[PDB]
Amino acid sequence: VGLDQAAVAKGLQYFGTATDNPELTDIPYVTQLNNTADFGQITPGNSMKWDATEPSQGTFTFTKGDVIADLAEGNGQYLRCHTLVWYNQLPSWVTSGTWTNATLTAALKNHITNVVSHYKGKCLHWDVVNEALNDDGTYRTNIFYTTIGEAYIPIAFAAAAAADPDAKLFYNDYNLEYGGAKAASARAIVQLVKNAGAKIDGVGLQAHFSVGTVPSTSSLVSVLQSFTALGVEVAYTEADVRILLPTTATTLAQQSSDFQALVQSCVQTTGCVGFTIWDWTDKYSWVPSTFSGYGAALPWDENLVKKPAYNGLLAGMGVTV
Ligand SMILES: *[C@@H]1O[C@H](CO)[C@@H](O)[C@H](O)[C@H]1NC(C)=O
Ligand SMILES: *[C@@H]1O[C@H](CO)[C@@H](O)[C@H](O)[C@H]1NC(C)=O
Ligand SMILES: [K+]
Ligand SMILES: [K+]
Repeated sequence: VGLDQAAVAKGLQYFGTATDNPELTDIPYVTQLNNTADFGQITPGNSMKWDATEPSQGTFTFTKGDVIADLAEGNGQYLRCHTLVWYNQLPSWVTSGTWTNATLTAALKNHITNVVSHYKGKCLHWDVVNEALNDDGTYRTNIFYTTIGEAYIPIAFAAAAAADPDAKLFYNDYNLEYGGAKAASARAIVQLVKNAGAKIDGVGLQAHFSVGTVPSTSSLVSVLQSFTALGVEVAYTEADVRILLPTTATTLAQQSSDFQALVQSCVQTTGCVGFTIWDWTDKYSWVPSTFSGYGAALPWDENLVKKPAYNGLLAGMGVTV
């Protein structure tokens, strides 16, 4: 039994993975990325972001995004399209522009209409707005927030809904799994979009963790239910469990338990629709280039060989290992 087979047997829509264009020349890697027993869903890690899709104002480039979309379509995998609005990976014409509310609003809507229209009908989900919150649940400053104010959030959701009524529109963020101030502010963003009369269908919980900081399965279920209570779906969108190198048998076992708890929380929760890992092999993980001294965060090692966490994920989906 593979991870996606295990997931669908427990009522999830998918088990899936992010990938990135540079990795697709690695044939042993793509062979496993194309293994639909394990991966029912793909996220483009970078090539649908604003710097990749609109590198100058009004000029759209989809070649690299379409490689990932076409690979998912070729495999019959779902696509999570990622991400329209975010402080990071913006081109300089957005960050350095001389904007007014009106002109940046128009440029925002035009970006979203062009990208969402291009992929219309291809995207199970869109991450429409990514990481709009500071750690304390205030709004993260970015040029949209300083120019348009918090209205940029419902504006973005309304523009995506108009261009592709069939895509489920997500708000995506990290550290919501702890509850507290940041999760409360994520629920406030859901209510802001509903108050504005705009569509929002989901909250994405990225599930970037350091090993040993994942709470109990029941704690996670409670937090997921705090979002499904609002009438949105949830999903774990970018899961990884980073270890301060070097690894030991103890931290590999804790990593397995941590992944196991995360996927079982999704299995238990009505309205948690799926689970995505942020790539699948340590060879291509973002973690070392982001979290200094950390690594080995994923269920396959840098030689594409299963780690204990692969069986932890299966155990969290009720499979006898
Ligand atoms: C992976 O699947 C895609 C989509 O069907 C296909 O284009 C590609 O050739 C496959 N690659 C390998 C190594 O199987
Ligand atoms: C920008 O315009 C929208 C639409 O009127 C409005 O909701 C929002 O509050 C404005 N923001 C600022 C900072 O003026
Ligand atoms: K579920
Ligand atoms: K990568």
